[PDB]
Amino acid sequence: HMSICTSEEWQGLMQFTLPVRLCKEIELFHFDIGPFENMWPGIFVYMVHRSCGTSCFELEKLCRFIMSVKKNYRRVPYHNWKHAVTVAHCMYAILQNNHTLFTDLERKGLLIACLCHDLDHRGFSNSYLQKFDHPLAALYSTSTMEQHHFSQTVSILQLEGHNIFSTLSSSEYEQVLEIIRKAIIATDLALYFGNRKQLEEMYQTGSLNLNNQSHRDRVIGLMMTACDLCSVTKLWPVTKLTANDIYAEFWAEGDEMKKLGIQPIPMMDRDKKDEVPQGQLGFYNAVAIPCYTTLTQILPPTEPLLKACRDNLSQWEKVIRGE
Ligand SMILES: CC(C)(CO)n1c(=O)[nH]c2c3cccnc3n(-c3ccccc3)c(=O)c21
Ligand SMILES: [Mg+2]
Ligand SMILES: [Zn+2]
Repeated sequence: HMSICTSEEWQGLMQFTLPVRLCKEIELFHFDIGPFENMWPGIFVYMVHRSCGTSCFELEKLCRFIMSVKKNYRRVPYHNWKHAVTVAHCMYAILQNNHTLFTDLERKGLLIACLCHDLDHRGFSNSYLQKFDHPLAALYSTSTMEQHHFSQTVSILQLEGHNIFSTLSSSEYEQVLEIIRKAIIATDLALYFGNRKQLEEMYQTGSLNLNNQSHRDRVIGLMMTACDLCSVTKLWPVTKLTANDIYAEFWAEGDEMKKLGIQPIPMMDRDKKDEVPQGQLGFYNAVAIPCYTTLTQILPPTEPLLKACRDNLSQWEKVIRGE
């Protein structure tokens, strides 16, 4: 079952007007949604209307969908409503800078998938649920949470007056639900490493073709990872604060493992905070930097994401050195 938004919630969203000061700021990659909480659902409406159109979705149905997605996001330290809008904004920025490379159906599907990619996240990783035999792990063997996030997306759409894709043709509706499915599954970090390695091989050899559906799905998959990790592409104080939020969620998972007598990995151990800057260095070198490097190679206008990630790596390197 899903939590439904109140009549006052979507009615207020329909009446929302985005300030002219922000419409110029929202187009840039390094944009931080953080200081505009009350404007987050309205920011998404504006983003949808600028990427797709003012009549792509019925304004009533769209406002109902957004506010109901918000209510189904848990009050965890990182994988919350704030994360969803940050991921959706990064997708908007990528789509805006490479608009014609993607179809109308893909732009609509990817912005919706981004807002729904971590729906009903309980604050626990896939390895935790699989190790401690959580009901979700029995229902989904691999990409546990990601398979659950897609199921919750379908459920929100199945609600009365929430089906934003009902006006699409049967074949297009089937296509948008498959774009969303593959995009949400791609946010499982375990799948990223193999996906980036294949794309690097396809790019280097010059065999990468955007007309090829298998290559298209791989590119979209990398875009999903790049959006999911975009907190590493913000200004250093924003990046620094977001790191505290994800570690509060990692440490809480470790605290749960400790209650069962199992010692977590240093990254999930709050008694091992000193190892966080070195752990961050490893994450940028092996995960973040290669992601944005490959993304820049395939989609050159995404270059500012790699630059901002490199700037934050240099900042973590200054922490280790003592500077
Ligand atoms: C990008 C972020 C949040 C920056 O603070 N970050 C980090 O520093 N370490 C990690 C991190 C470390 C280990 C595993 N996953 C991580 N993810 C993650 C979590 C869920 C789904 C996909 C990726 C991050 O976003 C992240
Ligand atoms: Mg996720
Ligand atoms: Zn995420």
